[PDB]
Amino acid sequence: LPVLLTDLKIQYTKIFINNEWHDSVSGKKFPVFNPATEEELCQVEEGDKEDVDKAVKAARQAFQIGSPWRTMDASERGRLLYKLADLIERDRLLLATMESMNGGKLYSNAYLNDLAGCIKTLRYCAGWADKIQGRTIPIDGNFFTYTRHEPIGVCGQIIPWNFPLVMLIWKIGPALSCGNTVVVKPAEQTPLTALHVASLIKEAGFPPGVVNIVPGYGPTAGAAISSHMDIDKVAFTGSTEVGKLIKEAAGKSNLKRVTLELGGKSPCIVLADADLDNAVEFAHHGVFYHQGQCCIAASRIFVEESIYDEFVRRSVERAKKYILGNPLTPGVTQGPQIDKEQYDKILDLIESGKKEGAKLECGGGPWGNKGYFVQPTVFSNVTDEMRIAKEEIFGPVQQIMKFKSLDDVIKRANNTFYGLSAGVFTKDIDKAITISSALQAGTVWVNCYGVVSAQCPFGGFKMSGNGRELGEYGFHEYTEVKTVTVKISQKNS
Amino acid sequence: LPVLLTDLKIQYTKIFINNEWHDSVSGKKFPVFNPATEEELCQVEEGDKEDVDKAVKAARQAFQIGSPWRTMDASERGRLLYKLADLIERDRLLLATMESMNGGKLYSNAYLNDLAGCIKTLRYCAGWADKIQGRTIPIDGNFFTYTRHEPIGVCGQIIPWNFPLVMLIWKIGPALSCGNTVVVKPAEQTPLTALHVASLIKEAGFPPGVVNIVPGYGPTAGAAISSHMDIDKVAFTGSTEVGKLIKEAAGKSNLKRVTLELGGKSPCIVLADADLDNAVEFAHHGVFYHQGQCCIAASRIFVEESIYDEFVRRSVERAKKYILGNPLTPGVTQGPQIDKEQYDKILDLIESGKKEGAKLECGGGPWGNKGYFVQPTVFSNVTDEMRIAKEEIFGPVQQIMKFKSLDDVIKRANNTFYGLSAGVFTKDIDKAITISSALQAGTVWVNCYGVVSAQCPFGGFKMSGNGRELGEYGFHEYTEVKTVTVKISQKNS
Amino acid sequence: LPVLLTDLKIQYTKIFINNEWHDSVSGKKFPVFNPATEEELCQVEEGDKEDVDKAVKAARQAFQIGSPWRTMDASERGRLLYKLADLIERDRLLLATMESMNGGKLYSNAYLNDLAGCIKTLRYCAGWADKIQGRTIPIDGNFFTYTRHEPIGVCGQIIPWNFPLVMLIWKIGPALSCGNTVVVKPAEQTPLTALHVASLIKEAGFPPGVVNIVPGYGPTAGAAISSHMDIDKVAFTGSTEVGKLIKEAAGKSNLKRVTLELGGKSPCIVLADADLDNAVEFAHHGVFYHQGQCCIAASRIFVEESIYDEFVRRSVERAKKYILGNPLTPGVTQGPQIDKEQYDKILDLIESGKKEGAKLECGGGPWGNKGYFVQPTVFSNVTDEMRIAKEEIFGPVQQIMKFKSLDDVIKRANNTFYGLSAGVFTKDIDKAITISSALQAGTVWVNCYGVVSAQCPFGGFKMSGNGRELGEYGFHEYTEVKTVTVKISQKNS
Amino acid sequence: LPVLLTDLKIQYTKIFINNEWHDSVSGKKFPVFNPATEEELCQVEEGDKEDVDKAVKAARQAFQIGSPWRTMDASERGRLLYKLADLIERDRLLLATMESMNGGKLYSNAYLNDLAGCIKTLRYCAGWADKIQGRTIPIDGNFFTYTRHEPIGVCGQIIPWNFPLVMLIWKIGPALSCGNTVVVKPAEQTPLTALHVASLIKEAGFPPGVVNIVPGYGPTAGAAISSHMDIDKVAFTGSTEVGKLIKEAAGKSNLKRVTLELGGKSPCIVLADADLDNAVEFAHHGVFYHQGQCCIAASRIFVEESIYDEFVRRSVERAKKYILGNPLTPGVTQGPQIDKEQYDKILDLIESGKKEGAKLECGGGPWGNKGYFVQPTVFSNVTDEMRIAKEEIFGPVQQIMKFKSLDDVIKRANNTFYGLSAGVFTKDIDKAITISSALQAGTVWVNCYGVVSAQCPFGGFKMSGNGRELGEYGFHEYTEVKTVTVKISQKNS
Ligand SMILES: NC(=O)C1=CN([C@@H]2O[C@H](COP(=O)(O)OP(=O)(O)OC[C@H]3O[C@@H](n4cnc5c(N)ncnc54)[C@H](O)[C@@H]3O)[C@@H](O)[C@H]2O)C=CC1
Ligand SMILES: [Cl-]
Ligand SMILES: [Cl-]
Ligand SMILES: [Cl-]
Ligand SMILES: [Cl-]
Ligand SMILES: [Cl-]
Ligand SMILES: [Cl-]
Ligand SMILES: [Cl-]
Ligand SMILES: [Cl-]
Ligand SMILES: [Cl-]
Ligand SMILES: [Cl-]
Ligand SMILES: [Cl-]
Ligand SMILES: [Cl-]
Ligand SMILES: [Yb+3]
Ligand SMILES: [Yb+3]
Ligand SMILES: [Yb+3]
Ligand SMILES: [Yb+3]
Ligand SMILES: [Yb+3]
Ligand SMILES: [Yb+3]
Ligand SMILES: [Yb+3]
Ligand SMILES: [Yb+3]
Repeated sequence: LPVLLTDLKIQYTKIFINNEWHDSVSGKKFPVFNPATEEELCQVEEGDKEDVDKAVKAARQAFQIGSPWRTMDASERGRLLYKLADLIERDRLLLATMESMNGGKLYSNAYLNDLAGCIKTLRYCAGWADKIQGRTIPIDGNFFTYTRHEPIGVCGQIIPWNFPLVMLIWKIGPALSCGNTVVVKPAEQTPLTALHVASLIKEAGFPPGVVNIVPGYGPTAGAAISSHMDIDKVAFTGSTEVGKLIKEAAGKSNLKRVTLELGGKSPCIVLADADLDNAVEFAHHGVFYHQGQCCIAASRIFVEESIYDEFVRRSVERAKKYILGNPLTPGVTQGPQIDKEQYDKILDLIESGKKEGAKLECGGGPWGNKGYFVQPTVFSNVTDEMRIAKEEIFGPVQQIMKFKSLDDVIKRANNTFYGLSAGVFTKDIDKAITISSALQAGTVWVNCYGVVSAQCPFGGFKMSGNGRELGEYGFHEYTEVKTVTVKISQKNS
Repeated sequence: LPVLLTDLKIQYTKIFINNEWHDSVSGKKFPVFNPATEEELCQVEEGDKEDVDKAVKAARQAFQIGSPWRTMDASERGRLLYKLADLIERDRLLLATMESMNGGKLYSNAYLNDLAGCIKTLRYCAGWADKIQGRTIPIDGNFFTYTRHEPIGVCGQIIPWNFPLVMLIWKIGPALSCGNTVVVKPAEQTPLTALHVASLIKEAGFPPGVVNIVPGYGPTAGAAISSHMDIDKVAFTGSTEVGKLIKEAAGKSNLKRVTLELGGKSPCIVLADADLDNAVEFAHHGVFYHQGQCCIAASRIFVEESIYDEFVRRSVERAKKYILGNPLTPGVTQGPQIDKEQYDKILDLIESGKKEGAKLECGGGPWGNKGYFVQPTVFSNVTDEMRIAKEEIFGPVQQIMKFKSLDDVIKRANNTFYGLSAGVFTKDIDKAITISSALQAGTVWVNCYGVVSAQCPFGGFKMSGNGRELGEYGFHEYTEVKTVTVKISQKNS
Repeated sequence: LPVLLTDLKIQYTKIFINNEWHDSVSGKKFPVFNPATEEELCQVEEGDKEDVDKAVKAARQAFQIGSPWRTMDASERGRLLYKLADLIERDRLLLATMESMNGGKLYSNAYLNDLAGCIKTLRYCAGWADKIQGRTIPIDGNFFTYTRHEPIGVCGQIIPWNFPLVMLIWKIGPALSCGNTVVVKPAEQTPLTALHVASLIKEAGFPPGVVNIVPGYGPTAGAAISSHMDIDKVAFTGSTEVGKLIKEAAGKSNLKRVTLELGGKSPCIVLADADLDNAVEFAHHGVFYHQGQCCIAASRIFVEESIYDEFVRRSVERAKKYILGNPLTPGVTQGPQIDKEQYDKILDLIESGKKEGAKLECGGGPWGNKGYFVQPTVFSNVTDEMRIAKEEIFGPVQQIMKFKSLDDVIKRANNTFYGLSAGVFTKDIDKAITISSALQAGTVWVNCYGVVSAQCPFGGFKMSGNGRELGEYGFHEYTEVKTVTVKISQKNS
Repeated sequence: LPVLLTDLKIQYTKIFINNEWHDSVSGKKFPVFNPATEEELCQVEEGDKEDVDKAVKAARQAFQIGSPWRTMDASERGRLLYKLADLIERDRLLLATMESMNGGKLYSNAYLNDLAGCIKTLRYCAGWADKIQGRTIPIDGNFFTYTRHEPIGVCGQIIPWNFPLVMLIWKIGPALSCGNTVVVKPAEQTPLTALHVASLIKEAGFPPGVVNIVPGYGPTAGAAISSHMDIDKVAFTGSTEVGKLIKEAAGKSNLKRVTLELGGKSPCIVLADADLDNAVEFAHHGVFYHQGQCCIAASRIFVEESIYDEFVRRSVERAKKYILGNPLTPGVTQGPQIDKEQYDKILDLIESGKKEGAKLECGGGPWGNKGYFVQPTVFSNVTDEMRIAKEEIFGPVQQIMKFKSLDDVIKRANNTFYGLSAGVFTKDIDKAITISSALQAGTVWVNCYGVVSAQCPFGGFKMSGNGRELGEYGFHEYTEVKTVTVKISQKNS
């Protein structure tokens, strides 16, 4: 675990359009905070509708037929992405430090997980660029028919604050590999890593207007994306509420394509035959990773009665071992929550747990004199009508529940409007296969949890989202299929 | 061209849920008319929110894990579809007559085109059922990862009145092949063929609740589909306005998946080197097929100056050869428009053409003492700001325009919020390829027009829709991808 | 289990070329026998080099550019195949009776398994015909590149006597769906079902010369196929020895494409945690199905020491329950071996088992006064250097072996030049996955055996064959890929 | 065009097995010559059967289950390949100089074409490694079925002398991306670039035994590959004669998988409407590139009568513009032929042209006092029974022929046992499509020639080879498909 051996200096704080830095049209700036100290870190230009319009015009122009982005070899798009990945690898110390400081993310995770996942995903995406293929099709009649899998066009991409760099790369990686141009709006909480990457996009050699980054607020810069008449597609990760607003604004404006990833209330089912220690460890890391601020948080754990008390006890001993503090100090193993809204929401939900009658096993309150810290918290004997069983908490708050009937527990796992992920822990082949098939979730892990790789499509069932990101599948949402059918005198198979 | 040698008797007029006929919960019925006579043909049960709720519960139940539709072999879903196609082939005379009478569709087309396309598309779809495959994926780490391409669930499908039977099959064919259950709402104008097919679904042996058909109105039965909390996906073909309402209602309710096909203002570009007679014929059939009531109507024809006057003259001579009347009488080559709304809209747009200064070459008014007939109408010297150049007419109304610059005419072809289809007529390889690539349209025909086959994906760019129907691609919109990732002790390539 | 209620009358006994019946050029005929009685059933025209040349010229002509087979819609090839499947379904009683009588195959299996598999496989293949697609490829430079997946051309197909009808359909199904023409040489032992199917090919409406069937001998009619200068591809199922001759003759002549399926010595590994009864049943049916005359015969069964004696005992009790006799009489559960060569080979191998020191548990000799019957035979304490552990017996002869080390038993399972299939019986997820990955075999069954479906590719590792048949994969071996690359003025993604 | 500014020093001259340098078991060495001077350049260790056995054992061991090559992430195989490409890019000057000196290849081509194609192809292949996916398959019955696309195993790869570096990378790139281990035998004429790349394989970090390189002779080291009992697959580019020997030896030994690329006699058809200058240029470069020593050499040019004399005249003026000499000196535009065998064969064929009555337009003899130089030579009025129209010359020798009937000229183009490539030059869409479909060739170029990219599959019809290399398709020949079918209690779609 190497570290930056010189204090981090923030440099890129402006709006990035056509590979140059622009001040906000209004001249307004907004503050950016560190969540562990509540101290301001810098001011960033505040983008709004007028700046979005500028980014969109640049993106549109970069996408015109005959332009350098449209006419370069697909293999050269791939090369640009590969080069960006090498540049990110060059600035890894810096970016991981910036991510940790701005995002409240543990430095060891920022460096070993986030940054590594950024680099690997870009390289994965680089590899697809010249391997996106259409078809030739044996249509009835004397015709030659082929399809092109073209890029869609200008894609607006609204990113959240929990994984600012991973999510930036998950969005722009596929979009760019397929040949699209993008207008990115980072989360207001966490604009900084995105703007450093924009400096690397320029340095890699991407043509101007291919990537534009407009820091700003949601109901301002985000709503101007979602309602824009010349944006062909919008991709969004974040809250359900906003997902609904995005889909509505899309329908009202120009029927732009929409893909969403919206969090979850993901269940694990631990059968009596499970390797218990393995199940406790993965369920634990499933819910507590990054202060609970993961979409796939393992936030309902159903354990068969006969091993339930052992499961609860082992889980509590594990939750009691954290050291809270500044995510930059080695040995610190739990950072702060991102901000006051999230902090309030977590405390309120913990309170509802106590009031509705859940059994509190540890934690249950705030921590420290500054920073948005919450004690890791475990509730046992949770039941299905409680707020902590139904609502995404997005904090370090584990719910543990009992079951004795397998048909019953699968219905309880499925009885939610969410559907992002689930975990099954069993040694039996048949149950692993039949349970995983019956679960209404986009990713199901068997005997593990939270395993996410560039090679696999990732996305929700139900209100956890639509579409898929990554894997071969993800690239489909970033193309528009055109059929060309040509009259010929006579066809031959 | 064989005919039904016994008068058509209407038999199925009720709501179809769980393979039985139901009266409307309200007890209300609505009338159904013949467009060529304006006479009522029968009354049909009027479905509303309460009946949609019943159809959805049946569909949901038919989709439960462990049910006959979920556990039967994929090859047996395929077999059911094949059998349905054979039954439709058995009742071809009847269905074509019913289609013609209710839909105002020329009998020869109903029999030779629609019914044939219904049968072929079903058989195409039957073939995919056991050929829908997921993947195994060489994920980083010691895991086994696979995907399932599962059915999505309960699909609501809202069909229009222009191609009632083709569009029913385009919707249910893929949906069923992939393993979904469906709630279909036929157009209020044209419920009858759908309900006859429901009798054939029962006779083929589909399990109850797999297909449910709820005739009724749009803002009642359609809005209850689009806003329903237990419908996983909605597919819709029809007007832009309603498309926007559907997408909005989806976002407000349960973030159901949405696919739309929304018509167009599709352009042809006729270059000076084109086979002129071939271009005139295909552009003509492109705009006048089924009384102009096609989504892909070739409604802006740009012709290079040097052949423009010849193109116009030949086009007018062709338009002057129709015989209007009842679509059942042989020799009749133009039927009525579907109803009064559409009829009024077409007359109004024709009037705007005259007023805005287009040159009228033939037609321009109504015809007959009954039926919603419009004379085939040709406008030359149309220019791009006129209503007849911008708005989908959906009537027999051809627009012909001039160009001399190729870069310019491609911008004019693209300068529309629509993007369903386009045609290019040239003998030159390079232009065919480069023009077809630059056109912002879902299907581009070269030296032909209106060629649509089950083997090709079909759908819009821009506001002409999202998603694709048919071909291999179409089946993708009817699956939900699940990733299953299993921990293993050691992987080996 | 319905039966033919009228004595079977043999009708088609000639060479089938250009959809007509031809006598041998030489005028020679050969006899065909029933294996259960050793009585002659009829004489069949004997095809040789001169008749193969005639069939090849017909096939070549049917494949010319501009011919009806090359220019018909792919969907219509599919329709012909579907129709053939319906005709086979019509003549099911007859064909199953013919298969049983000529092939020594139990009537219940012939009817319920073979004929059903013939019908299902044809229908599967019918479905692929218009779903074979090439690609469009984003090549470097200003080019348009696409591929066609064309048929290869004239395919020679040499079929064995164990599954005459299944294997005929496995060969012609894919070949025809892809658009090839074929010259089929059925086994000399079993020409009759093939020639009845040829009558159905004519009746279905296949153009002449698309399918040609040349009954005859191996070193005559088969060698003329394998060495022919105008046959593009040869597919073969049968002995290793002949496989080597085919591959050699291909290399010496015209470098025709070659695919082989060559039998095996397929192992099962039964772990201590296995459901024992399930493992005994499937291993039993694995080796004894169709008198042991299956390529995938489970001919080495390794069982963990701690359950080995129980496994052996249960296996012997199951083997002792057969009734030998004429495969047409209900209640008969073991038929004869196909002929004297096979009969001698099985007796000789049984003798070597006794002499080399294997423990004989039941059977071990011939049965009856006529027919090529062998008693079902079980050997325990078999060890790896014995002939019965190394050589494919192709008779009802089960070998059961002991193991205690899992690494060791996987090496023993793999230590063979064969590699067709294998079985693993365990309840543990990890072992199922890691064992199946380590086994050098084309199909691995987990907790079952002998499960073969049209949807799965099927074929050998190592000397068990090359290429794959069926599934999506199988269709690849029946196409030839052509790349077409077109210069254009400017490409755009 | 940069150059090596220091004399080339040859360093790697030994056999490469398990990432170390080995002397021949026999202690024998063979000489390596420069073709432009006929001077010896160095001695190289001579590998034979005994050294092949050593390389095969190393490859086999590197492929064992549990080894580092089998257990590393697919993405890390990809990373190794990417790193190798960067190392080759680092040593580009050196390798291009070495290629030119040893291979008689023009330095500008070696640097700008060969080395660039090596680098691009490796990077293309790097991208596929973690994108090779199997399937999940909806088999009939209650089973879970998936396929693995595993590597095949030990692949022997025999490379020719015309494109030593390109062909090395075309072989090892896909093989390695898919996870195979390889034993490479470079051409005796040109072992040197291969052994330098082996030093880069070691430096990149490939595990030992993954790549082994055994320089030596064909009937010794090559025949030991083709007949080896533990080599799973052999890939070969070279002469037809040897292709037949390889396929035969494969069949006699262990039925190893075989893929061949075997040269051609590729035709161009120039229609009267063609851009004539474009056709002359591309046909010219088609036949004369690399001294005619290309498999895809455009060695029969059929030109429509009405433009034939103009075509011939322009072609001759172009052929007259070369400067022969040492391929290292700038301004030199034609190098020597590779060696005496090839030199003799070319002179002999030129002589047969003169004797059989072809019209000689220029060249026709040797050149210089040292080096294997041949004058660029043009023959017009060639007719189809002449040796120069039938036999692959593999020298700078252009044949130009007349036609007036299009059906006739397509038969003449197809009337050959070769089938590698062809060219069509026309401005007409229909002819481009219908001619390209009727030509029996693996790649057909339209309005260009010799366009080969990593993204496209490449290979022969007929005796020009079997299988395909590169593109998505190429990777298929380097996997072995395994089906795993698992019994389950109940399946659900
Ligand atoms: N894409 C196409 O092929 C079609 C395009 N159109 C276009 O739209 C214009 C208007 O025609 P209309 O018949 O009014 O089409 P419409 O779009 O309103 O009717 C089509 C279908 O949508 C249903 N519908 C209507 N209102 C709805 C609502 N609020 N929620 C859910 N479903 C609803 C109708 O009941 C019918 O089943 C036409 O002149 C034509 O330009 C119309 C029909 C088909
Ligand atoms: Cl908000
Ligand atoms: Cl907010
Ligand atoms: Cl808010
Ligand atoms: Cl409406
Ligand atoms: Cl309305
Ligand atoms: Cl309305
Ligand atoms: Cl033999
Ligand atoms: Cl024999
Ligand atoms: Cl023999
Ligand atoms: Cl040789
Ligand atoms: Cl030689
Ligand atoms: Cl030689
Ligand atoms: Yb918010
Ligand atoms: Yb505070
Ligand atoms: Yb409407
Ligand atoms: Yb009226
Ligand atoms: Yb034999
Ligand atoms: Yb006997
Ligand atoms: Yb040679
Ligand atoms: Yb000399």
